[PDB]
This record gives sequence, structure tokens and C-alpha cells, in this order.
Amino acid sequence: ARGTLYIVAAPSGAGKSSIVNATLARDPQIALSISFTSRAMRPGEVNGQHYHFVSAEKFEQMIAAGDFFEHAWVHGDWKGTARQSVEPQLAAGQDVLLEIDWQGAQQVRQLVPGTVTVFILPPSKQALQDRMRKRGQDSEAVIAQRLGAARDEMLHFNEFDYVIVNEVFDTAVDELCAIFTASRLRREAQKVRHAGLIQALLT
Amino acid sequence: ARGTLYIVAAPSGAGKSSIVNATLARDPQIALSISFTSRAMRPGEVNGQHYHFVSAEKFEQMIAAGDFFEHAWVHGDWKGTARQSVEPQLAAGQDVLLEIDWQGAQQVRQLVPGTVTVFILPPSKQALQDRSEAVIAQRLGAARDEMLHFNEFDYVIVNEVFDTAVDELCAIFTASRLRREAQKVRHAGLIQALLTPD
Ligand SMILES: Nc1nc2c(ncn2[C@@H]2O[C@H](COP(=O)(O)OP(=O)(O)O)[C@@H](O)[C@H]2O)c(=O)[nH]1
Ligand SMILES: Nc1ncnc2c1ncn2[C@@H]1O[C@H](COP(=O)(O)OP(=O)(O)O)[C@@H](O)[C@H]1O
Ligand SMILES: Nc1nc2c(ncn2[C@@H]2O[C@H](COP(=O)(O)O)[C@@H](O)[C@H]2O)c(=O)[nH]1
Repeated sequence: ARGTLYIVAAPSGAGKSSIVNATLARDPQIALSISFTSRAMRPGEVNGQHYHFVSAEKFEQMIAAGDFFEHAWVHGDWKGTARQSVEPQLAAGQDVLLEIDWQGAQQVRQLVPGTVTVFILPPSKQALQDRMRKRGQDSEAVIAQRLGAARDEMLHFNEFDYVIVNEVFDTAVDELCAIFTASRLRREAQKVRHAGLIQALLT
Repeated sequence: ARGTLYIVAAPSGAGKSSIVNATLARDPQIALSISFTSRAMRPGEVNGQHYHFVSAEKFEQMIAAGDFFEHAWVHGDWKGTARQSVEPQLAAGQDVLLEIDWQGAQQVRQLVPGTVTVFILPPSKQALQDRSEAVIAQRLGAARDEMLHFNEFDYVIVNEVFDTAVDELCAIFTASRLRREAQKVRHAGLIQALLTPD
């Protein structure tokens, strides 16, 4: 039986990376996908861990070769999910979580129906920019650019099945765990999981 | 924000009552609905505890008056959920859980936006038969007949480990409140603020 595809989206600084890492730590049957990008590395990022960093020319070569399940132009740079990160794992029964923008999520919904998509919101407009300040060493000029990019991302929240407002971190983790647990209890997933038991009960 | 309508259905002997009771103890935002029935009270029964017991004439009067949100002929007696048991709590923001049969579950799915329906299965056929040989055969047959409608429900829980079954039902309640359309109402002002420029 094929694995389930999960998408968690949020503007940067809403805390999706930290919530997802705590959730997958608690729910290890979902594997995290490492995206490719052509944007430059930020301090604290490690190539091969947080992203597969490539040049813009290399990313575009990979586009032409069909290497990407989805890809999109995000904040002036390429971001993308390689086919090797999704299609083989889903066919092998591995659940996969993608952390992508709304453009990539729209492409994925067209390719894989049944994807479970979640959007994470900050608890206030001020809380968003406060979290950007605490995280990086970004100049106030960069922070202003990211906030404008954050509103652009949040304008597409309505495309997602679930919405989490990340006020209390531990609560947001519980709530994402609840969504992942609930998705395994959906009728069609349980029919596969318990085909023999159900066959026995109804005969 | 309006409350959610939840339906938990199961054949007898799946352990549904204990799972629902344990969930309500953990989640005080969930009100349990007391159904009306025309079945005769058995000795020792308390009206208003498990059911609102009425006469067959009174139940049918209530059917005629449109008093029932859903109602059905269940195992030879009338069963139904009155609107006064759900509509006020739903409007006040309290979630309401219904313990009804599949006939009632079908009616509610048609009526109310957001209704979440959950079907609970026993972990094996032998586990059910453990929970008059002709009466036992009748009871298993009513159990099989109810399980034939599991495919009409949004979620399925197999009650193998009790504590896991309660967690899973709680997870379903939590997840349902995070659905987009509920959260847009709940955080309407927040979303307007986040999407408005400087
Ligand atoms: N449609 C409907 N079915 C109900 C309602 N209340 C209970 N039932 C169903 O009636 C069946 C018998 O209920 P139960 O209390 O276990 O048995 P009883 O004590 O002999 O009536 C179960 O399958 C319940 O799901 C109700 O309000 N509406
Ligand atoms: N609920 C929260 N309350 C306060 N700070 C939070 C909360 N969630 C995350 N943070 C912090 O906000 C910043 C955003 O971190 P991160 O998860 O990487 O955000 P994103 O991946 O959305 O860019 C981090 O400094 C993180 O520790
Ligand atoms: N389309 C797409 N967007 C991605 C991918 N990986 C990360 N993103 C998104 O790009 C945005 C910017 O991330 P950042 O540049 O801050 O790491 C975030 O919304 C993030 O989720 C990917 O593989 N595809």
C-alpha cells in the first residue's frame, strides 16, 4: 500500500521547521524530504542537511532533465523537491512530509490527490517579525523584505486542509501530531490496514 | 465559533461506551447527547440517565412536530435525537457527540456541515463473540448488520488497546477543530490582520 504525502507550509518565522522537527521526532513513520535550492546559504545552514544547495545553472539543468517532482521560484530563487525524494518512498509504503511553498503545494495536489496539507500561522503580525529577529542575524532591511514575503505566502492559506496558529509551541506540536494520527484513521487507510479483520467481521 | 457535531457508532461489544466515556472525561469541550426512545424502561432504569424515555405516542407526536434532528426505528423501538439536545450547544461553541445507529448517522451527514462520523470495530470476530444460543446468534447478527455500514463513516478505530483507542478518538476531535473552515471563523480577525499590508 502506498505511503501518504504530507505538506506543511508556513511563512518563514512562523515556526514550522521547529514544530515539524518535534512532530517527526514523536511520529517517526513520516520521513522528511530535503529540498534543492539555488539560493545562497544563510549562517547556521549546512549543505546536505537543511537543503541540497546548488547553483542556479545546476538547478535549471535538473529542471530540464525532469529531476523535480515539484519546483518553484520562491523569493527570487529556485526551490524544488527531487523525484527521488517522493515517488520511490511513496511506492515503497513510506510516508513523506514536504515543507514547500503554496506554488509547490498546488503542483503536488495536481500530481497526488489525497495529500494532507497543513498551514501554520503566527499568533499575530508582530509575533512573526519578533521571531525573525530572534532567529537570524538578518539586517532590519532583510527582515522587512521577509515580512512582505510572509504576507504574500499567507494570502494562500485557504488552499490547505488544516490551519495551526502557533501560539504555544508545545500545543502546535500536539495539534500537528493529532492531524497525522487522524489521517491514519481515515476510512480508506483503515480499510487497507485491516482488510483481513474487516473481511472476517462481515462474512 | 460554532461547535462540531460528532457521531461515534459501533456494534455492541466493541467497547464503544467505555471509549466514549473516557474521551469525554479527557475533553470537557464535548457534550454527550441524551437520546429519546419509546422502548419500555427495564426495571431499575433511570429516565434521563442513558435515555429520555417516552411513550410510543409521545415519540410519534415529536416526530410529527419536527422535534427530532434525526430519528430512526432501531431494533423494534423508536430512537431519536432532539434538536433541543444539539442545536443550543452547537450554537454556543460546545461540541456535541451523538451515539446513534447508522440510520441516524446518515441523516446527520446530510443535515449539518462539519459532521465527523467515527466507526469503532472490535479487534477480532472472536473478541465480539466473547462480549440462549438463539439470542446470542441474534445479537451477533445485529452486530454484523451494523458493521456492514462502516464504509459510510469518515474514520475507523479498531479497539485493540484501550488507551490507544481513546488517544485516537481524541486525535480525531483535535484534528477536526483544526480544519480550515472552522479555523477561518475562529481566527477571522487574526487572518484579516495578517493579510492586510502596512
Ligand atoms: N438513530 C438513533 N439510534 C440511536 C440513538 N440512541 C441510540 N441509538 C442506537 O440504538 C442501538 C441500541 O442502543 P443501546 O442503548 O445499546 O441498547 P438498549 O439499551 O437496548 O436500547 C445502538 O446501535 C445505538 O447506536 C438515537 O438517538 N438515534
Ligand atoms: N510558538 C512559538 N513561540 C515562540 N517562539 C517560537 C514559537 N515557535 C517557534 N518559535 C521560534 O521562532 C523562530 C522560528 O523558527 P523556525 O521553526 O525555524 O521558523 P520557520 O521554519 O517558520 O522559519 C525560532 O527562533 C523558533 O524557536
Ligand atoms: N516550492 C518549494 N518551496 C520550498 C521547498 N523547500 C522549501 N520551500 C519553501 O520556500 C520558502 C522559503 O524558505 P527559506 O528560503 O526561508 O528556506 C518556505 O516557505 C519554504 O517552505 C521546496 O522543495 N519547494
